[PDB]
Amino acid sequence: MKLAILGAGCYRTHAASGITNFSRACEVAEMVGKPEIAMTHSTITMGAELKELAGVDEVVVADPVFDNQFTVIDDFAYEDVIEAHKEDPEKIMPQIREKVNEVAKELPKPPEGAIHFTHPEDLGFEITTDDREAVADADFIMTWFPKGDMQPDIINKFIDDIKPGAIVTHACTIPTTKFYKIFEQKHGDLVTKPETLNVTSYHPGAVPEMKGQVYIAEGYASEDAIETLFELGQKARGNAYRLPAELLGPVCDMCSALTAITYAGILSYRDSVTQVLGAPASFAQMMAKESLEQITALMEKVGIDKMEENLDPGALLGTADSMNFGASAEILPTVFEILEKRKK
Amino acid sequence: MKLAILGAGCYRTHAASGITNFSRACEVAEMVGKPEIAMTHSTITMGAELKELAGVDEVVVADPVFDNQFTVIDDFAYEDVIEAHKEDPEKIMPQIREKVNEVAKELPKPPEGAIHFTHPEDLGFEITTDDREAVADADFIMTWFPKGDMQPDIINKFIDDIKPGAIVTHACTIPTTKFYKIFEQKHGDLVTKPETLNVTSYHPGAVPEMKGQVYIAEGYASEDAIETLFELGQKARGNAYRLPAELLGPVCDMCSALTAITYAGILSYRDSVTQVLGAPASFAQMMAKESLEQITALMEKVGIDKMEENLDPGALLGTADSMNFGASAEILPTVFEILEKRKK
Ligand SMILES: C=Nc1ccc2ccccc2c1
Ligand SMILES: C=Nc1ccc2ccccc2c1
Repeated sequence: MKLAILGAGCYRTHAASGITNFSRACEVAEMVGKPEIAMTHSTITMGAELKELAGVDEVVVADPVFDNQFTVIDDFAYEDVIEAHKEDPEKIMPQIREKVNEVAKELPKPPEGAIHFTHPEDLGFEITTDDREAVADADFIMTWFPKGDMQPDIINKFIDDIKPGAIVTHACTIPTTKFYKIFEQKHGDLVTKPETLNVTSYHPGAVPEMKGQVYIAEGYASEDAIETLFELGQKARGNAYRLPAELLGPVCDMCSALTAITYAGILSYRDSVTQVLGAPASFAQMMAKESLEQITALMEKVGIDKMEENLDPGALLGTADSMNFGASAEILPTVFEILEKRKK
Repeated sequence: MKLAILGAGCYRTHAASGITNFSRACEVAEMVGKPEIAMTHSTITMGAELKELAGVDEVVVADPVFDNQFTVIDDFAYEDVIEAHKEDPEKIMPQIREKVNEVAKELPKPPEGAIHFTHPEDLGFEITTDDREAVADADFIMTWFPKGDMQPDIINKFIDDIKPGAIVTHACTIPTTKFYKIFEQKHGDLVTKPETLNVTSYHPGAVPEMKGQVYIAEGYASEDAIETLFELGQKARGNAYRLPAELLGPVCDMCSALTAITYAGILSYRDSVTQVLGAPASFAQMMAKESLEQITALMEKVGIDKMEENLDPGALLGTADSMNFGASAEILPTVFEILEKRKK
């Protein structure tokens, strides 16, 4: 099958963040015996994995940067990188960071400049500057575009060239519904039928060269298209997660912490009620819904910064202690210490 | 101020639960050099507190049980109970429970029979069988009635005898909204003016003889009445919490566990965001609202029992770990262990 990668990515913000490495990229370099994979990033890593682990035959990358200032940094041997990532990546990440930052001081931002350590040509990818050319006959279009208002402008060029029923994906840079609405603008066209498109995500939830994982939004694509993507993603990325589009943000953005805490709570609370009190799941859910909705309404009513002045965190200490059994016993003692520090 | 306690309570369910003791009652009994307080329960404990610690000299208790089988168990000395609660209450609670269970086997339920260990008369309360008599001229009416359809029937018998502006409270046996709707039925009465009533809660969120705490619902009483009840409650019960009526249930009922976990989550998340990313509280709130609303809607959508088939608990491990800093570091490691156990 034909995969069109639209957007190669730039390394500058990964380096500037100060906290990323190539753990995943190094990992798959070893898996396939190809050291140059070790220093791929972004969409080039994910393309390497789909070609070399999932068996996707043809891969094109389209980016205007190729014909502009596409810089490959050849300072670091692939093998020294692969090496340091066995023991400790922080032996080598600082200098890589340092070098990228110096080059990024003067280099224009994408699509005028981009920083890479392995050229996608060395990986056996077709490279192109024409989006429209890249998407003709693609079954799987992986978009990786800048955040904000340029995406509709970028997409509207090649949307008519998109093969009917193709899988079309986005990453961290746009929410699914906003990505969908761009295709939805054109629903009614009989010649290519964009209503037949399977719109979803291939969102890494982290820089792809660092963590082997992908997140696949459900709600727009057909079930078949989701299963296929999930299968490819499981083989390519190692860990795949399919989930409602409406939960992609809550799961992947800064609020992931709150979504984790709350979901752990719900599951633990549910199990304590069904296993220990022996009530039906519905009784748990009816209690949980009122509890979730009301704490949420409080926050909205008074402001997240003013909740304590309205609900003393200590209020929960002398009531929740009697729910400290079953699966809730795993989390409640940690919650009591927190509530304890914050009580009036 | 005249306090009218309506309903003395029965010990049977406290004993039968196997997990209550007299720690609070013993503590006040010691505070005031009055051993008989040690084995009070329910409303008698709270009226003893109000009188001995909060200066409420005038206390009437009304309950039809007084003319029925009001049964006082004299098998246990107060001084031994007080003794046992200093180090370990379980050295005396089992025999107390055994005796209560025995007597309860045959004794009819309230208001036909009730089990106490100290008669409210021994604490210098007026005792009566006439609710109408008790509420006449009362400033604070504390109701303590059976769960369900009888409360309206009980209330309508004396609602016209209620001093305008009086503070009227309920505890665990009825939601604030339903309590308030009873009085709302009589709105527009020219002489009794029930619209002036200050309706709220005096809810111990536990059996009051065990725990020194009270939860006071806001939304239906004046600011002044809440303030007054709060000050009285703090003196009498030791800990007082005033909160929106809409949170009474989430805080005090079986979902208290989930409200605790979520609230701790929201607070930790907020701090990790504001103290370590430097963003306004509104930026954290926006994120928090989407996350809470969407996890809640997934639960309602697929069922609490089927959440894991739609969102792999493991999905959160590869994203939320980026947020494991600041206050969220206090709770996240525990949450990671739980989600790890539960992943697909
Ligand atoms: C494209 N940048 C990123 C980098 C790290 C991330 C970590 C969690 C979620 C989105 C992210 C986006
Ligand atoms: C009247 N019974 C109870 C006893 C314990 C409780 C604990 C928490 C909430 C309500 C409760 C009601």
